[PDB]
Amino acid sequence: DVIIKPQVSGVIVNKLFKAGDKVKKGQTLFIIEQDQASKDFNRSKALFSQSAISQKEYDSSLATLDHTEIKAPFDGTIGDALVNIGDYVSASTTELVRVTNLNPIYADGSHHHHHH
Repeated sequence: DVIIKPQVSGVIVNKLFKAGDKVKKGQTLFIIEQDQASKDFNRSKALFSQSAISQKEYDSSLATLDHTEIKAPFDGTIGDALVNIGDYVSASTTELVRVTNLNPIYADGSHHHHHH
């Protein structure tokens, strides 16, 4: 149904999900590193600024070593992964895997307006 995609560009770092298994209503699927967008911004915290609390130094508490996580939309099954750790991925350009719901009742069956 879906062809899932990352909220940023960079490169894959981890594979939380499994090719051919199931997914919860938004289980975490991938991790990315922001490659060279962060190249000017990484160095201060990588040396030392990570230890502080000031809003421009403290960024290791907000994004670690320049990572972003990716998650499913809804409950279902999930296809063969299209990517691995080191595949260069981009926000609509590379496509990570497909997500495919088991039945449609798990989002709008009768009362699911307080479940979805």
